[PDB]
Amino acid sequence: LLRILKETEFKKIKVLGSGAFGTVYKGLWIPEGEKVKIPVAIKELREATSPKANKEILDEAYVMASVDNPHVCRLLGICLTSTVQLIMQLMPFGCLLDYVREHKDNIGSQYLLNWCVQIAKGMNYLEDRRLVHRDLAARNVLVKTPQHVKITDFGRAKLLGAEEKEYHAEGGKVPIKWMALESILHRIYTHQSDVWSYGVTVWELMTFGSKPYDGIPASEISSILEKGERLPQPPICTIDVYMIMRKCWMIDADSRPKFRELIIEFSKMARDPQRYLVIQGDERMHLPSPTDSNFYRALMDEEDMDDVVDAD
Ligand SMILES: CC(C)c1cnc(N2CC(CS(C)(=O)=O)C2)c2cnc(Nc3ccnc(N4CC[C@@H](O)[C@@](C)(F)C4)n3)cc12
Repeated sequence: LLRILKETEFKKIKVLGSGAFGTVYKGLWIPEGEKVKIPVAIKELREATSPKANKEILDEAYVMASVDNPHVCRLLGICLTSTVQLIMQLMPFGCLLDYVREHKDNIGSQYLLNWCVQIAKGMNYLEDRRLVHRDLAARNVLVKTPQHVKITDFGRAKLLGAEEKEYHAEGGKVPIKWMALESILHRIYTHQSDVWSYGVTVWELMTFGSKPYDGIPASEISSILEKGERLPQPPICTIDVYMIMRKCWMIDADSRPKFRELIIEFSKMARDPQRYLVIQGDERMHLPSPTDSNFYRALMDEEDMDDVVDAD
């Protein structure tokens, strides 16, 4: 399932991102001289020689290769040299968090609630595969087209044994502001801690990209959760939507909704989106259609491919 490829059959055209994760490139698969040039995303390990960093990207690659679903990102391939490179699908509109921030004045209720369904469907798929993501957040949801998003970033994902309910984590830097209380306090992750993370993710979307608990330092979060403080109701949210969010943040993990329930409830809501999200000018808001998206690709591909001509 892990397809080990030759690095030399890949051309890096653009740096799409660089950070803790390393570097992500827009790249071309060119296996036969000039005949086929297929766009991929390439994530490259920076700390080539780090035993820990090598463990993290090889665990990521292992989990990401095991997943076949329309709302999750699969690993196409891996290159092993002095470093590791994950070959992944190019997602032309990048991550959903940057997207909702950049396109807020054109995002309608129908797109917001569809994303909620799509992320729940994907999380439900991962649950059925016995995967606890442990890092669900709007930054870890990528946009193939405005109408089609996929969960990614399996760097923290853990595969549970059959009928095993929880994963007990060691020490490490953890995304406190997206974690269930039991995860913060006791390092316990389940499908239900993923449901807490999903609640924060919906909250990120409904606020067009607000940072959770803005200003409050991570160290104060377990304390505010214990006092019953949760993320505020986003202005566009009717109480029915904010109630699903609040249910995802109940102290008792088993009282939190199930991804399969969240699919049924967000789906219901997406059939009458303007009843459940109140957005000004919702009726006259437009985003690139799937065909307009294929165009945008072709436009950007053209200018990128022209920059490879006035270079190399
Ligand atoms: C930084 C990542 C999330 C990223 C950013 N921007 C992209 N763009 C494509 C567009 C320019 S274009 C194509 O129109 O010329 C801006 C990204 C495109 N595709 C991806 N692909 C994937 C596919 C699957 N998984 C990941 N990951 C998961 C692991 C993380 O560490 C990650 C940062 F590598 C993203 N990335 C990412 C784009």
